[PDB]
Amino acid sequence: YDNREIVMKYIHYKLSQRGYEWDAGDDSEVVHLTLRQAADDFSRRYRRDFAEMSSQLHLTPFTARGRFATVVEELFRDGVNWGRIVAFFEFGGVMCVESVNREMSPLVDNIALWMTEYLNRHLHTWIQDNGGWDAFVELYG
Ligand SMILES: CC1(C)CCC(CN2CCN(c3ccc(C(=O)NS(=O)(=O)c4ccc(NCC5CCOCC5)c([N+](=O)[O-])c4)c(Oc4cnc5[nH]ccc5c4)c3)CC2)=C(c2ccc(Cl)cc2)C1
Repeated sequence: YDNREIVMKYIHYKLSQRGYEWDAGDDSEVVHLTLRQAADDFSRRYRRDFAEMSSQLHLTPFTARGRFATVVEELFRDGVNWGRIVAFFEFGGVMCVESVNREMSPLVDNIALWMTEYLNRHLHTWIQDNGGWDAFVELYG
């Protein structure tokens, strides 16, 4: 599977669903559909967390990378599982929405890059060794 495509299709779905434009996301698919529905379910179960995160990020172009790294380290500090990976995608979405809300749309390209590099380097071994995206689809698809 393709981590860049998974990130691109997720961020495009989340932003387009809420009326936000991301030019670079303008457009195997059972993975995208499964992640979409898992993420939407996560968002519904933890709306209060979705709301507190959006209201406190306080992004600027120079602090965006540090805010992303700080949250993602805390998310995986106790270990990785599929639910924390889904939460990682939803947090990336929140970062992208808040970037546009604060007139920093170019930051969406950076956030998508950071998310991809994170799957490619930090989370890669865990995802592969726990069955890859195919296991994720079999468990939650
Ligand atoms: C600084 C911070 C670190 C502070 C903390 C927080 C917020 N926290 C993050 C961690 N969190 C977690 C973590 C793990 C799990 C879990 O059970 N893990 S699990 O057992 O592996 C699994 C279990 C079920 C499914 N799927 C169900 C299917 C049912 C049928 O429909 C399809 C889906 C999956 N799965 O992967 O799909 C995997 C979980 O519970 C659930 C429950 N329901 C879920 N539905 C989808 C995912 C999911 C997880 C919730 C709780 C909220 C921060 C925060 C804030 C805002 C944003 Cl925006 C983000 C983060 C920041």
